[PDB]
Amino acid sequence: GMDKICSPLADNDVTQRKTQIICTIGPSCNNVESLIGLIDKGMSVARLNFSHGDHESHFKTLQNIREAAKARPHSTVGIMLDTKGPEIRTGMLEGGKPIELKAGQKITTDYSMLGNSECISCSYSLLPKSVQIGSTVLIADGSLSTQVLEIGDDFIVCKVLNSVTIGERKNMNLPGCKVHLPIIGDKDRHDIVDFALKYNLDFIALSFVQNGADVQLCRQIISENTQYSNGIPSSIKIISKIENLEGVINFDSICSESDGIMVARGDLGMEIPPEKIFVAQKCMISKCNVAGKPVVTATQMLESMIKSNRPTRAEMTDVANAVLDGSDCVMLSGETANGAFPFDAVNVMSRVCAQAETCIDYPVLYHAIHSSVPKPVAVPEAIACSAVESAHDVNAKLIITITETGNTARLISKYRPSQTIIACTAKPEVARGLKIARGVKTYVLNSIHHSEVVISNALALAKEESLIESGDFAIAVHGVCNLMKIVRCP
Amino acid sequence: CLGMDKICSPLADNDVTQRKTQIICTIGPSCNNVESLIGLIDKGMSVARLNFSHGDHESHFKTLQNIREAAKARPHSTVGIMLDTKGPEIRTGMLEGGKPIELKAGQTLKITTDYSMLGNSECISCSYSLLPKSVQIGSTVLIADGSLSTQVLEIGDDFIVCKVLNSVTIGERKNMNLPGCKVHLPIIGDKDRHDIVDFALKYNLDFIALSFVQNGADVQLCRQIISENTQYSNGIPSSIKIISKIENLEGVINFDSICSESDGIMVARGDLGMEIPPEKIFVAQKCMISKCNVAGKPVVTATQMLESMIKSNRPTRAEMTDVANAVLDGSDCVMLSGETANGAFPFDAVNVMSRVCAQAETCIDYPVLYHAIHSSVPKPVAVPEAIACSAVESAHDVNAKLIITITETGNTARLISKYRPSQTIIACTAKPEVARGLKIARGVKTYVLNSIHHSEVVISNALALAKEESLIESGDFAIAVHGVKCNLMKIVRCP
Amino acid sequence: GMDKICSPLADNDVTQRKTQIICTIGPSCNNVESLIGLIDKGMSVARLNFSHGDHESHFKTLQNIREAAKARPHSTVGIMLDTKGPEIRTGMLEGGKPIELKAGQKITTDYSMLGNSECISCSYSLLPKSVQIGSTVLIADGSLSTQVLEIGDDFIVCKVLNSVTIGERKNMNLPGCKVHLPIIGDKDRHDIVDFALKYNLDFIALSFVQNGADVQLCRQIISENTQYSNGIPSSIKIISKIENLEGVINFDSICSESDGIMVARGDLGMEIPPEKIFVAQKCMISKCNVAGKPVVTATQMLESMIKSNRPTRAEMTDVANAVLDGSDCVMLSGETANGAFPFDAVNVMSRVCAQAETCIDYPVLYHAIHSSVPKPVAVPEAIACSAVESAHDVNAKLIITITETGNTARLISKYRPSQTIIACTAKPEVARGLKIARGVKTYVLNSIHHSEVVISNALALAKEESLIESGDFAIAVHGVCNLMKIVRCP
Amino acid sequence: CLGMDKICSPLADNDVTQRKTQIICTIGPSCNNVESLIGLIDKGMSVARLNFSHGDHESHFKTLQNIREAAKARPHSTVGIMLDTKGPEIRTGMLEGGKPIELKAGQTLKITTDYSMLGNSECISCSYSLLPKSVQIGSTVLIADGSLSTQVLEIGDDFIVCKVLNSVTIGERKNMNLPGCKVHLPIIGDKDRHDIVDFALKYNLDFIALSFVQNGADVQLCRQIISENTQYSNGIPSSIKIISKIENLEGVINFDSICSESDGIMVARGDLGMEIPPEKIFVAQKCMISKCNVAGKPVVTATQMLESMIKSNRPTRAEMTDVANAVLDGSDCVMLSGETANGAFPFDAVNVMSRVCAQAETCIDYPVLYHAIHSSVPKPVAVPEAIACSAVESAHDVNAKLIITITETGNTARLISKYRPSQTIIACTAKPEVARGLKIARGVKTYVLNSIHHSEVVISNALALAKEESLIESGDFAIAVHGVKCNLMKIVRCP
Repeated sequence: GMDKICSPLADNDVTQRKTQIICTIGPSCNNVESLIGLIDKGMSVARLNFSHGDHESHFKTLQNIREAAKARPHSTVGIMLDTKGPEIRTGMLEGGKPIELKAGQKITTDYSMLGNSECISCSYSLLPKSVQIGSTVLIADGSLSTQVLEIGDDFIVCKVLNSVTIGERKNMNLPGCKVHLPIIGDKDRHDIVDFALKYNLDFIALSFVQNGADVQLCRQIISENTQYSNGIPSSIKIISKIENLEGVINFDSICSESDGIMVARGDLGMEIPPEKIFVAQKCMISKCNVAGKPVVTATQMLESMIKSNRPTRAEMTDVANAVLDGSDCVMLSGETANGAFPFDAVNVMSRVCAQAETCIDYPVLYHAIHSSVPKPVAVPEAIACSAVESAHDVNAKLIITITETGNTARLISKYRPSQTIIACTAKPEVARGLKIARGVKTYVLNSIHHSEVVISNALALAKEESLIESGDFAIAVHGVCNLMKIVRCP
Repeated sequence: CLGMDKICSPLADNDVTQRKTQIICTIGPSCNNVESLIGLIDKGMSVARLNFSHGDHESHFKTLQNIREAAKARPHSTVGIMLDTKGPEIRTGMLEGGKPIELKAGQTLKITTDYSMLGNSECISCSYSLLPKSVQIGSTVLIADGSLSTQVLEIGDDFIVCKVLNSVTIGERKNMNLPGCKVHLPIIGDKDRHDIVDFALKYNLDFIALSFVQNGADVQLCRQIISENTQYSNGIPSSIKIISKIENLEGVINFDSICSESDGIMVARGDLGMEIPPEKIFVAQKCMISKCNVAGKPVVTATQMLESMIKSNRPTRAEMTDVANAVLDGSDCVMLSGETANGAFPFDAVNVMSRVCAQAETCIDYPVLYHAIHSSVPKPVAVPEAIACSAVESAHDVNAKLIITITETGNTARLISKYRPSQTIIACTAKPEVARGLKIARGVKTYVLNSIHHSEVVISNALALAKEESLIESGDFAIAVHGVKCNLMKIVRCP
Repeated sequence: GMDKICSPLADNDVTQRKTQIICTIGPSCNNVESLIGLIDKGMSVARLNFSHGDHESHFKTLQNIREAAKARPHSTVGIMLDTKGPEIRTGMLEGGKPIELKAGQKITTDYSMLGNSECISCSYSLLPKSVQIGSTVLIADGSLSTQVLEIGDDFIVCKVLNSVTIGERKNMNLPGCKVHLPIIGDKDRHDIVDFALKYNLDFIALSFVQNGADVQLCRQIISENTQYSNGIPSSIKIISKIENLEGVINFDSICSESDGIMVARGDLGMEIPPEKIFVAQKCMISKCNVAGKPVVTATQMLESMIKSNRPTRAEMTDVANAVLDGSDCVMLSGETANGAFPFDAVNVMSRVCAQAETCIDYPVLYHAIHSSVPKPVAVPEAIACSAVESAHDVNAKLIITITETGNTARLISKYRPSQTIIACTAKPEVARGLKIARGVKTYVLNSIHHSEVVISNALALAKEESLIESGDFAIAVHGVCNLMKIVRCP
Repeated sequence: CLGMDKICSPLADNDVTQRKTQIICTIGPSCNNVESLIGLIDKGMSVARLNFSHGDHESHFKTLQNIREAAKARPHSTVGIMLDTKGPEIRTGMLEGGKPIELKAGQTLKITTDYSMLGNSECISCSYSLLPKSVQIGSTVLIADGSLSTQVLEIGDDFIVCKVLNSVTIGERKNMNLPGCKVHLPIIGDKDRHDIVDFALKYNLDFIALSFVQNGADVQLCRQIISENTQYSNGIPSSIKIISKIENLEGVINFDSICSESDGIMVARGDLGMEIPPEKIFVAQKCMISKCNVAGKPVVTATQMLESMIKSNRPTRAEMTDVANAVLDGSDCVMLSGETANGAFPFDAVNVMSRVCAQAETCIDYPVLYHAIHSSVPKPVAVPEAIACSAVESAHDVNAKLIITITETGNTARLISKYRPSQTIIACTAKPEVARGLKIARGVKTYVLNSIHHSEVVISNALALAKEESLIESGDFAIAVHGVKCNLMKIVRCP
């Protein structure tokens, strides 16, 4: 549309934004007043990166978030645990002096040795088994590049292709290679059980998932560790991060096992070439739309806003295109955590997402998704469809769903309605869990047993929050989930 | 056409070699010498862009000699040359000592049109004397690349009073933007006329990137100058293409008029981003590109496409998707500015842009893209356009590898390009300046022959070259398009 | 489909036939045993043509039909009154001798005169006012053809274009001309009120409708004559017959006023040229599908079966194409009434209709109709849509609707579901009224107040009639009509 | 394209003159003389059909002379000539005295293969000696145009026992049908071979309607005869088209094989209606027509199309829709049998069929019909087919009035016809027999020239004639299709 450029974005659209915003917490927004600012700017989920920090540091941040939650009772804030995961780092050298590198020049599994310019160490014990002859290795996030020449029993020789400067204990990438480190170590075990399960968080961002069995392994740890919840298994969500090629190869199995997916473009950018990232992003998002599971696009989405009040023109389109691709969530990393403009970063991402949503042709998007699902479908999914179609046919303002699990709210979100999906539930854990579901606003109630009562309250609260007026239609969906009804707002 | 193999199976060299999206590179200190210009060609540069908002005719003339010397060292390449005008602009005045001033949020700042007065914290001057009549109450006025945001409180006779929104420190002679307002300054002043006539027309460049086009009348003014000045072309008017730069809302509002009048369009995202909210850029880009596709006019997406690569050998993830999406939006050309002109990694920037473009093209569903365009074009069409899109459908229906067009002007090649065939378009022409002109046309490669009078000889010569260049194999089909003595379409077999 | 030729038509499809069959009653099938045969062959509505016969003759036929109804309680038979309507006939001659005609040779409004070879009479008093100079006139159903030469005050001269033989008091047609006779005369007044309203029939086939005002005139007579129903206005259906060009010109207004439409091809064939009939048929049917009102295709649909056991190959396709065009009803005239093979005529029409219905692509047909309706729609029509879509998405066997008026049953029929539409109602007048609705089977019950009870009975009766098995899904629709539910068959 | 004006606004004479659907007329007593044959041409007859299930070579030769004499009296018309073979058939035997027999429902009737035995109520004879091995237990056996329905109880060695279903009276030598069964009789016997070689090939007819084709092998047998007999064509094999008649379920089952092998298809609805349930005819028609459209082979819809018009000057309403729907189904030709051969109103029958066909064509959405066919054809296609459908799309895109094809065989004209253009196809050829061959091709008109060597002369001559025939006006566009020396498509303007 042409007038969509000239006519400004209305306050109604930005307030009723559907794409969820995951803000990473850091020194720039660690206190309570800053987190309230992020909620006002439009935060959906708070992300805690356990790659750095300790339990005591993150626990104080957890208390700040929850204090910010009570200050804004009308909003709902999810809390995510992002694990460090498996990691590959180089060894020590002098250890003081950093070794100089040159083109045309080794690596050993013996981690306890003083590495020189001729030879270095590696923490990954199965380095030679993974890398074959010819395969490349990237020390210090792509600043140093080498190729595998020989494959020894306890070592692997390689020839450099650039004059690097660093370094001591820098990271490593094995592009196009399987990493046989355990998905969850003792550090991660301690993070998932004694923090995520202990303090009852909503999401686990599982780093470096390479297959379906890695998700099952995390799923097993949750069931086994029911000692912070009195034997009751947690409903915590498993968001698998696809950080390398192996995850991309086994994406279908990973997607089936996991609750959600994060397209971790940062590490993917180090593993696959830059030309492939947009393809990887669009394809994985599309499959998550078909599967009916929330997807997250993350990393370098507005990174220039770390140093400035306004983003670059490439970042402007990147957010918009992520939403147009069908991304349920968009994440900020250093923009919120380490940046000097966290409120602007969230503000700009909120407004661009909202604009992108007004440029979606929902009628066409519905049938694009509807045709992608094989028939016959289960009853709840048939009801979910009809709710979206009926909402359009009568021009309803809201789709109200009664749900104890939140699953019905996700089913309706799958078919991408233009209306806001109002989820009615009994426990706050489901409401926080639906902060990665696109276009869902949750009302927590004392009970959801009597339908007519719940529907009347939901409509009343929606009317107070200015999401519907008298006479307007609303699609109600609940059990006799096998029932759909069209109701008028009093 | 997006799937699993598109990620795991690496990008072929035949895909990057046969890239359709054209790459415009801004020339500057980082790539001003002959060695570098040859480097840019090998990495995929289609057009060299000379920015005349800086430098003088002497410095630019040396750069021109270097570009053309680089072209002689790569005779199998064709490089077009673009003149980018300075255009009209608004600057702040001078300051007491200067000696910058410190402004604060909530402050009431005055902006005077008296350009000779020494400015201070309370009051500064502006070079644009029609500032009060261009601005309304509540209008936003940006100063110094958006650093200082101010809002209009009262309008005077020769001054304006604004409310400073943010605390910043401004110096002397800093640029100014008026979001949502028309600027009443000549698009072509005396310096611009000198650059157009005594450089672009004189030394025979191929494109004029016309800055700050606000309406179709602006394009006609440039059109009038080209027709009135034939001093350097022995009487015959130049065929230089006019690429209009849409930089503000006025250009966006009058886009259809501008597009009709112009030979091409540049979505100048940089200045648009200052003149319009950041939420509107992606919309403004996608819409203007779509309209250009429907009009058959080449569009250029510009500015901050790989901005981080100015001081890094690897692009941002947002930049990695920005380039790809511009191609998928239907953009004919993509541009580099600081990345090539004054960055540390110009050859990487052109490489990354080239490989990302090529990968984006392999994800296009061409049959769907063809019918989308064909349906959007009003019927009935003229004869050449009907032949052009028949060449595209025929090419698909026989699985031809090349579409060959004999063309005196290049217009047929542009018509074929409009309907976005998967196969490479071979334009056969007699004039080198026509080949240079087609360097902003997506998916066109051009052979310059000594004559194009005999159709059979041109096609055989074209097929022989194309076969030698690995663009076709023996027994493959090619579509040939020309005139009886353009209205004819052949299907020919490669010998 | 190719195997659709080799594989025979199953008994399930013919039993669950959706297109309704209107049989005209006559000497060949006037008795009770014959009417039972017609019901067994698949009659939906019995048609009584009041162009001939008297009240005493038709009343005995009415008693025979209703006795045939009681003999087959599980089936439902509608009863239609087809009026004589306005008519144009020539005058007397000798009156004995019939006058010979020749090419190159008048007509007078003075009906009381002995017509010769030079001049004839006409019952239509406004003959000269209707026909202008040049317009053609057709005496004796197209056997004699003339053109209007002069237009006198009480007469109109015309020149013949064929050597005719007849005749005394033969019929007349004014192709492309408005006939200003009253839609309902004293004969028709007596038929509608003292037979249709008296004995409480289900349908009125209104002959020779030329505009919307003609239907209103009949609609006024029903409201005025409430003296055979104790002051309660009848719910009798008005089926307008488009028998000439004027009806075709004002079709939209006629269609809005009337309940249904009959494409009376017989008289249309005399008024418009043969090339136009298929266009007239397809266009009018299509508009009736969009309007959501039942349409009937009638006349010469299997006329060769009057003299033989099997039809001609042109008649074979005609029935099939009428169903594929979207006709709710198909009618037999002389095939049932005067033919020597009424049971075969009905049998062949039943099987061909059933085959045509199996060759319909319902998914595509739904969206063809769905897109034709403007949005936003009323709540009941939104529920009607979702019922049809949901039935397809879960592969339900039946669509059960609770309706007191029958209107909801017609709304679901509008969107052409592959499933049989089971209408649940309290009065038999609605069930008989739905015998012109495509694909509807009505269950009459004692009450329809408690939904759960009605749905259980409907499912139980459907299971007994072998229309659904245990575990199969069924779409239920009723009030809180604003509700849709998917239920399993016990 | 169906609406209000399509009913009220009458059928134009330009629509009936430029009718695309071809009309086949069976010749007989009602139209055997020269006067009548000229009448059929004026009313719209495209092909004259000679039915060789009756008459002898002498009587048919007189009819042929009359057809060709009628063609000389209408030189601006082109009339193709069709030979319809008798084919294999099954008859009952003789009866005691004969002296018909009276059969009753429930009776057990015996059918013997001993053809010399005198038949009675209990037992009759059959000319088809493989009757027992063709029929199975429960198979239906019809006798005397379906009058006697019987069902097989027991199968013997030289006999069959059937249960009579209905009470009827059968005479001597009445026809027999075996629904769902293959008949193992030669499709071409000695009489058929005599009619094909010593009449069809001898007197140079254009079409062989091959009766009772059950598989592709049957078509090849006829194909073998044409190649083996060149006595009357000086060594060169005849170009007579083979139109296979699908009359039973076996032909329906093996349709794809038959269609591939044949030059055209006739949906012989008459015998199909006896061999298959009446519910299946419309399906069998629509499906076979669709497959023929996709294959590019002309299909003919036949029998009882206007049956009532045998003894009436006006058709039935079912007949009025039957013709229209056959055209809308995509049928190239429609046929008349008794209506023309031995009816009272042959000239009315051809008139009504012509006007109804033309009206049906005006309701076709040609763009939709084009894309439906184009999508159903597997890609990649050969060069001539790609050019052909480019001619159709080009014609639409410039709003051309005619598509002109220079063709030595007529194959290009048939390829263009396949994609169903709204504009008339002008086939330009040197051989009158090619023009006659195209008389079963929908929407093709053909000019016979003395030479087609010079492309420019042929097109100019074509345009001049077409302009004179009111098929195009000055300045209108026409698509010209031919070969360089078929692979070329021109867009030309009418002078």
